[PDB]
Amino acid sequence: KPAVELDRHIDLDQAHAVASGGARIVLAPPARDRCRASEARLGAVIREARHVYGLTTGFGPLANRLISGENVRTLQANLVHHLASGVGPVLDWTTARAMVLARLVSIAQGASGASEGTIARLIDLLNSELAPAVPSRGTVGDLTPLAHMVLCLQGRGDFLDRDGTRLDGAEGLRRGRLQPLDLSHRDALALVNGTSAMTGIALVNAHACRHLGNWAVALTALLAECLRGRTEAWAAALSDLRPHPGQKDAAARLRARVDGSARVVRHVIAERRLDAGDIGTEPEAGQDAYSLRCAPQVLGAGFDTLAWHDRVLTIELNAVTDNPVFPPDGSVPALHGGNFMGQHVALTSDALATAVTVLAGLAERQIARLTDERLNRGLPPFLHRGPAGLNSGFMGAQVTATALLAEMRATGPASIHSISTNAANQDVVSLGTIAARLCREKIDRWAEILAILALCLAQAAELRCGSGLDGVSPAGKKLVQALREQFPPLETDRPLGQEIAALATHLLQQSPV
Amino acid sequence: PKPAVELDRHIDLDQAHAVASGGARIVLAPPARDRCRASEARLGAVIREARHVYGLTTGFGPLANRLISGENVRTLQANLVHHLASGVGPVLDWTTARAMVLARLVSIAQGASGASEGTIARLIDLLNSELAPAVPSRGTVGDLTPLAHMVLCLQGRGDFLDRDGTRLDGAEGLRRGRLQPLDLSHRDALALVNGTSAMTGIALVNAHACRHLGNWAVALTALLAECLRGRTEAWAAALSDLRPHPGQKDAAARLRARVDGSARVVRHVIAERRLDAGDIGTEPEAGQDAYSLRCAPQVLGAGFDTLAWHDRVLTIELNAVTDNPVFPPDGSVPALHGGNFMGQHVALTSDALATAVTVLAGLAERQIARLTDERLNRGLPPFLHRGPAGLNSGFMGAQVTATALLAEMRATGPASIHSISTNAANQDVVSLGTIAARLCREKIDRWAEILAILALCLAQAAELRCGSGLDGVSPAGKKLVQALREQFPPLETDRPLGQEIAALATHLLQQSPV
Amino acid sequence: PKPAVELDRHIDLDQAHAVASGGARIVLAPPARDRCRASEARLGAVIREARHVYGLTTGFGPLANRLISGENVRTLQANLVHHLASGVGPVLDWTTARAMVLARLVSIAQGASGASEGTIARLIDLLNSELAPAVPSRGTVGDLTPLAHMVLCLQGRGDFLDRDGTRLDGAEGLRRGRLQPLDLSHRDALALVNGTSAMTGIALVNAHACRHLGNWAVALTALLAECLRGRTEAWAAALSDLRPHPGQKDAAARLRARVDGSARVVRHVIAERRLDAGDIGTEPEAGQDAYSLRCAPQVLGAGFDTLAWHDRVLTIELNAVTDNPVFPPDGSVPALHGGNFMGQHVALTSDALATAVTVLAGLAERQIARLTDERLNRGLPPFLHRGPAGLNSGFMGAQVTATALLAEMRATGPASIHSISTNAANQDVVSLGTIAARLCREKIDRWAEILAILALCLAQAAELRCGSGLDGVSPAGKKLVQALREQFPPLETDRPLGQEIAALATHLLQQSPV
Ligand SMILES: O=C(O)/C=C/c1ccc(O)cc1
Ligand SMILES: O=C(O)/C=C/c1ccc(O)cc1
Ligand SMILES: O=C(O)/C=C/c1ccc(O)cc1
Repeated sequence: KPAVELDRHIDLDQAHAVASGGARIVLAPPARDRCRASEARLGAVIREARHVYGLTTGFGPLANRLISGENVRTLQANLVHHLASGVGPVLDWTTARAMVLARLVSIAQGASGASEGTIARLIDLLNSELAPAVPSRGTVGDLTPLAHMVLCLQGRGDFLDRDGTRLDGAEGLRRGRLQPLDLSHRDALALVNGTSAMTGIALVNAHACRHLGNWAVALTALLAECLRGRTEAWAAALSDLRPHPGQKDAAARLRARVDGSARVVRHVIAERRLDAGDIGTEPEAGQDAYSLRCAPQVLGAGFDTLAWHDRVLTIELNAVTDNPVFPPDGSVPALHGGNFMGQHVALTSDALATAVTVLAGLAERQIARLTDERLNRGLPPFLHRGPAGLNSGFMGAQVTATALLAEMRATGPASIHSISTNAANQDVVSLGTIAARLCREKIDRWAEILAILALCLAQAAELRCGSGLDGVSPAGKKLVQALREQFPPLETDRPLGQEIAALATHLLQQSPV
Repeated sequence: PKPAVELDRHIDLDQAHAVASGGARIVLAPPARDRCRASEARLGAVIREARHVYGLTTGFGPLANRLISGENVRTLQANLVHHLASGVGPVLDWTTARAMVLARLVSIAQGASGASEGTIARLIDLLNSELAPAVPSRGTVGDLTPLAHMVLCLQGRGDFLDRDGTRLDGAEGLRRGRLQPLDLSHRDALALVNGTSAMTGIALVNAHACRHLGNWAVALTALLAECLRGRTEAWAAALSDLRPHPGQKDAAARLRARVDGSARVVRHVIAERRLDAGDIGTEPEAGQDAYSLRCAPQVLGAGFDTLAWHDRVLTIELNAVTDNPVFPPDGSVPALHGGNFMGQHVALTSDALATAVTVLAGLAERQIARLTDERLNRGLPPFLHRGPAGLNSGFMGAQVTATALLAEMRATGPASIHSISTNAANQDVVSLGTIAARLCREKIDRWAEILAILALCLAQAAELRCGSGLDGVSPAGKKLVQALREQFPPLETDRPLGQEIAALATHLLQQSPV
Repeated sequence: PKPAVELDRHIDLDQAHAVASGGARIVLAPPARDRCRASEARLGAVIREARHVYGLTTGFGPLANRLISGENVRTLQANLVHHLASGVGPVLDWTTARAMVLARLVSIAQGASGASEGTIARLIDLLNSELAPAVPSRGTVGDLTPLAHMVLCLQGRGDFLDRDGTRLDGAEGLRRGRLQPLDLSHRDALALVNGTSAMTGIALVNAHACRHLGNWAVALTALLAECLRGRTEAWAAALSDLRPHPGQKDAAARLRARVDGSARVVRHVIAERRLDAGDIGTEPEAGQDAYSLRCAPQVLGAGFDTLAWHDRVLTIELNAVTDNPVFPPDGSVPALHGGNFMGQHVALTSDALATAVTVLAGLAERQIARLTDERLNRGLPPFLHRGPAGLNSGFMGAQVTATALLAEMRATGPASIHSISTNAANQDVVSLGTIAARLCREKIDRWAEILAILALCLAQAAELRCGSGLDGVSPAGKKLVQALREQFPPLETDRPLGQEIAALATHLLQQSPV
């Protein structure tokens, strides 16, 4: 199993690898040294009785109640207690671990004061096959979910195995070989702080979107091979005229997908010189409908949105979103501010959510065109096999895709719903965790719509080019053959619900390569 | 000596707005003029050779399978403008309409549209005049309809707008502005009715307005701290470094600068204080401010980063060729057919910026709600009234009005998610970018009104807290209040504020506090 | 001989619109005049007895804890109107502003507001004039602000509007309308600045508009069936009886009536046909129409039931007393303090109606989308063009415009869910009913434009299918097309349709196809 050495910076791929259990995690010596130095600084702050939130004060508006050193253990224990008011389905295994990792990366910068033991508890969890069982709702953007995490790590909360099966606190510590979290150093705020939950949810969203984006491209390409699509619309020259990075990338990836294909139309229409005799109505127009012709532009805009989201998220993931914080340079004993305000993830998650809904709509319209006997240039209605009428093929699945898209559209941005709370102390809140969660739901819906499109295209390719897929590009052939290893052709109507669900799960974790 | 913007290949957003607003004249650089002349020649050849090209030898949309004889091209393109002129709704404002014209011009200047010298000159003339075409704001799915209306205007068959929004009939417009009627005899109509000009023009005006409102958001947040004994340590650079989002670092830096020299803010780092047994108890105030002050860098910062992304994308779009079909300058092929007119980029960025604006307007609204609350404003009069309490309510009405404006902003969401297959299913996916840009503009206008209310409240609060002399107020804060007081008197007794709010809002959208 | 509406206690929605639109004068019935005179006296007694009453012996909002001495009440109420005049945004249109005035009047007529005879006369005089107060549309969280602006107008300190929307200053309004300046010396200002008058006025105008648009939605659906050989069995009464929703039953019955006498629709019940062995195979067409025709009763019906609910609630609101405080006519107590001003009823019904309007607008848009599609319109020209195809595109632009208008409608959601605590947390929950009603109105306007496009398309389609003589077309269908053709010529060749769409839309909102 590969290992990710965490020093100061970790990229999104490395983060997902650790969160997903694909890689172990190790704290590099430099990071351990910085953290040990921060641990010492917290010790000094405490010995000096400096006025520091959480060390000598109550919480929120109650910070005006100063606390004596002898009562800090109780203080921080009750912090975790009152914050554990979360409700709703627990975060999935990968996401909960991504949250744990997000808190760890912040701590690794060396300004949180976390003790070596506390850090070890986070590392141990990530190297185990377990995840804390944390409720998904309750935060306005992430004290509540992190408090639940703390309780779990103390053996006072459930754990999740890779399959999602729940284990009680005691069993989790035993099975994962985890030691109970001990906060005797008064470093509880190093664990209950920042934007860890929304950041964890967001990095999982990022990974899923990369794979779905690859599928969106690969299916658009296969669509072209099933409907005699025109490749000139995907020409590099057009990209150069409207140089959006995401568009250029999309167009390039589309051209690569259909390289070697004999099923697409490559002629440049303007090369044709017309004669008087040609004047009249031709069978087909010289350009395709937008679901093919404008794929670079639509996909590209979505890709540029994801690029922005990922740039912002990379900074957030590697930042210290803690409050208070302890300056490594020792300029002041501690700083008090609001780096826990998750507005960055809130806004990027909302923007990505819109992009996902837009790209899902493209896929949905691609299915709608491919299955329409009036628009699919000669293919069977709904790509059925067997006697028509007696069989409807993908007619149900097509409507299901529309249903999934319509549902996605009903939910909008989470960020615009800030409500003054906490006795007006938190008079503005980010709702970033909700934003990231709403984006995740759309991503899941998009995966299902793409799954339906994938199943439709495997059938359409065979109906158009025969089981041998004559004229189909090497990439298209590889994709269909891969699908057919687990999903049989539709020779007669059958229930597709379970296959759609199974395929969607795959699309979210792997690309067509 | 009005400034001049020489257009060649690239033009930045500030230059673009200078031309659209009439602050600068525009000229086509010699290299651009030559590239355009070369493209003009290519179109001529394409037509002479009877090449199969959309709009030159074919119908439009799904009717493109209907080929057209060269003898009827004049009619073909004339009816294109005719059938597309189905727009409705209020006309785009003067600056925005001109921004659309500019956006089409910049695309043409790249030299791949085949536009004739006369056509280009007609666009430049409009931009150098004091006029703007009167074009309906609704009708496009993202921008043939508004552009077709523009064409009719430039032909004297449509109204024009003066800087005030007053309409002039076509003939009067060409006359007053010394504009020659647009002549499409060269069959270059597709150079004018194409691309994402409308949404791009609307968005470039949005970008400019947001820069100014962002500056007011920072300046007012700073003045708020001076009126509520705000703590500056939350805006420390060290915190920005720990969470290095560019927008946040900038917001914090600008906030610190605004209060530089102030004796009204609390600058002590609370952690420097060493506590002893006698300190253990309940203090009057907590050691940190409520989020509307403490988290300003993070909230404003996220908004600024969204605007930064919006502008990066918009800059590329403005300087791109969103035409279809296009005529490659290298001459590799007679023409290319694709979909560079799909405005998904402006659609998604406008929607993202709209959300950011709603979030920042919410911050300003909560700042007003805190400042005017006698239980939260640390000693200031309820609703900052003057005169006997009760008999006077001060800004009580204005405060509720700010909330009402914010609530309305929240009712409208992203435009992009509503794509609907249309044009006989040929345009099965559409961007709705023009709608997206327009919805963002509306929120920007509401944000300006909310900031205007906050500004008027702060001018009053500063005097109530520090005396008419503003003792202890920062140099920047003093200058801002003094400037406001030049046109907006103190509220000594209750009076209608509606007109003043609207007047100030107009100002905030065009100038920053300096 | 201008009709007259005599107000006593109850007025229906039609009478209300008749007065608001100036189609009828308004007179106060003898019993209403007496109830009001008695209430006026009760207000006098409350003041004489120094009863603890909001607005008479107290400040406003959270400032009500500040008690006021009788000698300062004139000033108290004057500043109330002053601080509340913080409205911004475009003014309410002539009819809607008058509807607001009427709403306040009807509440007062119940005799629990204490309004003096003069105050009542000022409202009546305004309604019987050709003017309306010029009132900003934004500023209320749900309607003190718009009503305060109304008060200023009636005192000659605010603008007025003529039927065309042209603005007149305060002096000119009082002069031209032959109105007396409003005098609040009786300390009855709270009888004018109170309740839900603005949202109720906006909503009642919405109700009238929806009735007409609904009639057009039915008429055009029927004409669509005559243009596409629609099957009438889907509109049979038997189906309505099996699923007894009132709105659906009514929709089906109105549809059948519209096509009565038509020889262009298919009336054969498919199940009557017995199939033989040689019938098995693929028929040209399916035995049932697409949903835009087959499910018209169900879709239109659900919208009609929503409007019915909206109207039932609105009727109660219009004829209710939404004031605070109130003076019990039964003399049980001097006054009651509560929250009848909370416009949650109009907020929720406006939001529900807005959704229904968007759904029905969607139906019309899809009907246009089907009718103009050569692959779906059963033999009609692509986009219903005349003249050579390609060279002409007909309604291709208008069809896209319809889609764009619908997409914009969808971007805005319910206003009610955005309640934000305001007024120093005193108004911790607000209705936003005024905003809700306004958002619904905008959707209604978009719906009218979409229906206008459909109407123009259908007139053309009817002539293309049945010839200029409309052979086989029902009497109702013929009347509608002929009526349209008196003002809107056929589209024999492509031409700008924007102005015609807008003109027709204006007509559809005020008159039904009869
Ligand atoms: O203002 C802060 O830094 C603290 C906020 C807070 C709000 C609710 C809690 O349950 C804990 C902390
Ligand atoms: O597919 C295209 O390139 C053309 C689309 C189009 C749609 C509606 C119009 O009115 C004109 C062009
Ligand atoms: O609570 C009330 O009845 C008064 C509310 C109110 C709020 C804002 C105003 O400007 C006037 C009255």
